[PDB]
Formats: sequence, structure tokens, C-alpha cells
Amino acid sequence: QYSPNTQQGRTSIVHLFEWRWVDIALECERYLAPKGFGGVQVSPPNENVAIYNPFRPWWERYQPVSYKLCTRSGNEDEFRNMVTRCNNVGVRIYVDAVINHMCGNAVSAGTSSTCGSYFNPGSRDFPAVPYSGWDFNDGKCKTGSGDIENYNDATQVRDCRLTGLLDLALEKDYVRSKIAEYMNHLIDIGVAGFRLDASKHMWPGDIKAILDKLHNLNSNWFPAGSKPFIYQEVIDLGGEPIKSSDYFGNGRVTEFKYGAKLGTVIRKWNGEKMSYLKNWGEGWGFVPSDRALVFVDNHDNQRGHGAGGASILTFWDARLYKMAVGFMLAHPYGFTRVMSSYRWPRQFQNGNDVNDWVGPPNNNGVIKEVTINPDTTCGNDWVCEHRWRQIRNMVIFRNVVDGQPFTNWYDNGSNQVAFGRGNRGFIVFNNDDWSFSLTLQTGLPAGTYCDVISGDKINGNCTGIKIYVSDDGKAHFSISNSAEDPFIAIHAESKL
Ligand SMILES: CO[C@H]1[C@H](O)[C@@H](O)[C@@H](O[C@H]2[C@H](O)[C@@H](O)[C@@H](O[C@H]3[C@H](O)[C@@H](O)/C(=N/O)N[C@@H]3CO)O[C@@H]2CO)O[C@@H]1CO
Ligand SMILES: *[C@@H]1O[C@H](CO)[C@@H](O)[C@H](O)[C@H]1NC(C)=O
Ligand SMILES: [Ca+2]
Ligand SMILES: [Cl-]
Repeated sequence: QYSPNTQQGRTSIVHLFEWRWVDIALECERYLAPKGFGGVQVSPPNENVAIYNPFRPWWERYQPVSYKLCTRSGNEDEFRNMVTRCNNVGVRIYVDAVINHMCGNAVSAGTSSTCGSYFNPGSRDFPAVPYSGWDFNDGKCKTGSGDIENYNDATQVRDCRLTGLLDLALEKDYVRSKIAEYMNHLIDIGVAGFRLDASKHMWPGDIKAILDKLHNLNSNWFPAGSKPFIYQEVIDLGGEPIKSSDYFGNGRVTEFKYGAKLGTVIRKWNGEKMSYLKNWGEGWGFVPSDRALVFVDNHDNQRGHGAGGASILTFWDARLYKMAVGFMLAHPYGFTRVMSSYRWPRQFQNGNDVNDWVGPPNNNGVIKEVTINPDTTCGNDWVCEHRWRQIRNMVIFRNVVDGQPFTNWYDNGSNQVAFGRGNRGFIVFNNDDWSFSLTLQTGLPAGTYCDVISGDKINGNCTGIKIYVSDDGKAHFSISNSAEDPFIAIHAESKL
């Protein structure tokens, strides 16, 4: 479960949210491979309901119709082409597996699906799988509505419909088998692992039973006996009976407390300050590092659709976002996932975004290609956070310091902190409303290092800030609170 199966040295995966297969494949070859990214989490590759009201919202992909690899991102041939091209370049693919449910019970019957498959939610008929009434929890769920109504009852959270979504009877070997058939088809294609959507809504034992039916990774790309990477999405902010710890026997779990807390800290809410990050990790009530999948924001909470609150930092908060991501990437806790999104017309009304449903950039419903600008940014409204110099260099920073311990922590008792990773890297943050100018112990060998936040090491020179480490590991750092990026990061590979 617990190993990403990334190519030794690569320590992060990027969520290319709503990206088409052809675009990801190209991205693997032209960027992800050279820039050292470990892998890519793709949007659900299985056929979903085509929702026209509202117009093709991103969430329509979380409403399965069948397991055919046929979506707005592409067909099976295009999917396999992507997985092959990415794998050949040492970049892995992780599937967002929507296996807890099919579509909303209120969806009209017909062929309004991404591959034209017929389906009848009212009669529990999904002939493309095939699933029937006997494959759903309608008779198992004990709530008066048939939907999840109270999260204090761990049973209904698993047996009832999540927001009306037809709940599959995962206890049945047949259902478990159909899911494994889908997942094994993906594995044999070359996928390295999966994001198990809505795992909180599935019994740990049912997930286990499904996992027991999965093959090992494709032996053409991975060593024999490689088990697929499994990260279960379990939204657990505490306060509820269901604990993500119940799922440790299956693989890793998403640690949503990570981004929720990091956001409150960086935004300085409730008296929170960066100096408190000294004991970041399990010390904050987080799951064990080796069982955590961390991220600042995800596809849900970046638009207020999951959990984390208004504290979640997103690309909209570029400056603070870059700092949060940088902290995350520098800190040894958990396996890191970088978000990559698309811009949408956020329109807040009475405290909520009325356009939180808006799907990816499109022309009449057809997702737009990802275009690359000369400055390496993306066009067509794709944000491409993973391409931002500050984020991309921190992804590399993580690879360079991999395995090194958390050391040489410094803090001013307020919001100016710093720490290193063994003798391979050092990072400094200034989130106070005043300047930071001080000599700190870096733990790095003497020399001149390029700050990878403000610049890059190119042709034996630094394009941005330069840091001079003395013979007794010390270096002077100066960061104004008005600096473009109020943080500096240096490592073994940015040394001149
Ligand atoms: C009547 O309820 C409707 C809702 O109003 C409508 O917004 C939508 O619900 C949307 C919901 O708002 C979205 O955040 C998203 O919700 C999914 C999240 O993206 C995903 O990360 C998740 N993790 O547990 N669980 C959800 C199911 O996979 O996908 C569902 C299904 O598309 O479909 C429901 C059923 O038709
Ligand atoms: C670094 O840049 C300077 C000019 O600013 C140049 O003299 C020097 O040769 C460059 N170093 C390398 C290794 O190219
Ligand atoms: Ca369920
Ligand atoms: Cl997630």
C-alpha cells in the first residue's frame, strides 16, 4: 500500500485535474520527466454521467456509469498511450478510482453519458458494467431518506448514499469482483496505484477484500512483486467516530488535517503562527508519516467542496500558497501531492462561490488543450501551479533532500522560521509583517548556493538570490516582508 512506486529519487505526484490524456502524455515527456516529478494523479478515467444542468461541471466525473475507459479526457487508446509514454519516461500514473458508488439516484435514465452507455438510476440498472438492483445498498441502509444524514453513525456513512449517490454493495463478491476487474485492467495497462475516492464511505474490510484481488504492477515497467500504491481518501478532521487509522491495513490515507492546519497557520488565524510548526506532523495529531498522503489543497476544498474550511490556501492566494507548498515540500512528513488546477470565474455571494461547479476550460463542452507559453506557464486558463518556478524547484528540493532528517530548526517566536534537511538542504520563511535579517546555521557545506525560489542555477550561475555558507555552516539570510516570495530555499544541487 504504502510505497508510491515512483522512480527512485522522485518524491511527489501532481494532480493534473481534468487534464486530457494526450496533454498528460506530452507533459510527462516535456516537463514532468526532466523536472523530476514522481507521477500524476489523473481524473476518473471511467465513463461518467454527462451533466448539462449545470453545464458539464467538474463533479460529473464522480458519478460513474460504467468502467469503460471513455471520458472527456480521452478513450482507452488515448489512456493507454498516456500511461505507456509516461512510464517510458519514468513518470507514474495514479488513477482516481470512484468505486464507492455509481451516479446520483435522481439522475434521469438514458444515454447522457461520456461513452453513450445506457443507464437507469431509478431502476438501479447499469448494463454496461453490469450492475442491477441487487448490487446496491438500498436494502442495507437504515436511514429514512436512504442518504447519509448523520456522520455520528459510522454505519450509515458506509451503507447509505453519499449526497444521493447510488451506494454499491461492496460486501458482495460480485461487486468487489467487478471493481477489481476494472482496477486490474488499469494495472495491466501500467498504472502504479490509485486514489480510492470516498474511502470513508467504504468499510475498511470491503476495501481490503477488493485489494486482495488486485494484480501486481505491470512487469514490463516495474520489478516483480510490486504492489500498487494505495492512498485512500478519508476526510477525517476529528470530531467524528470514523478514524482514518481504521484504514491503515489497506494503504495510505489522505491527511486533510494537514492542509486545513497549514492554512490556518500561514493565514495566521486564531493566533496561530509559523513558530508553532516546529513539531509539525504527528505532533499535530496527524496520522503516521508513512501512512500519509499530504497536500495544501485538493480538487474539492480549493473550491469549498470537501473539508478544510476557508483556511485552505489555493492558487488564488498565490503568494501565501507558494509558501505553504514550499513548507510542505521541504518538510519530511508524508508523501507529497502537488495540485495543478484550472481557472474558473469565482463569484462569491453571501460567502460562497456560486460558480464552484464550473468544469475545466472548454469549447462547447470539449476540454481545451493545455498550451505552453514561452515563459513556461500555461495558456487556455490552466493554472499549472506545478510549473511555477517556486513550486517546481521545491519539488526538486524534496528529491535532493530525500531521506535527510529534519534539523537546525530556527524561529523568532513569531512567524519567521527556518530548518534544514540533514546536510542537503535549508529553507527560510518570513511570514511576519517585518523584515528578517539574520545569520543561521544551515548544516550545509561551505560554498555559494542559488536560492531556488527567486531564481535558478543555470550555466554555473544563479539567476536570483545567492546565499554564502561559511566554513562553520552559517549563512546570512535577508527576507523583507514585502518580498515577492517571503522565503528562500537552497540545496546540494543549487550549489555553485
Ligand atoms: C442531489 O445531490 C447532487 C449534488 O447536489 C451535486 O453537486 C453532485 O454531487 C457532487 C459533489 O458536490 C462534488 O463535490 C463531488 O463529490 C465527490 C468529491 O469530489 C470526492 O473527492 C469525494 N470524496 O469523498 N466524494 C464525492 C463523490 O465522489 O461529486 C459529486 C457527484 O457529482 O451530485 C449529487 C447526486 O446527484
Ligand atoms: C556566469 O556568469 C558570468 C557573467 O555574469 C560569466 O562571466 C561566467 O562565465 C558565467 N559562468 C559560467 C560557468 O558560465
Ligand atoms: Ca458506501
Ligand atoms: Cl483527495
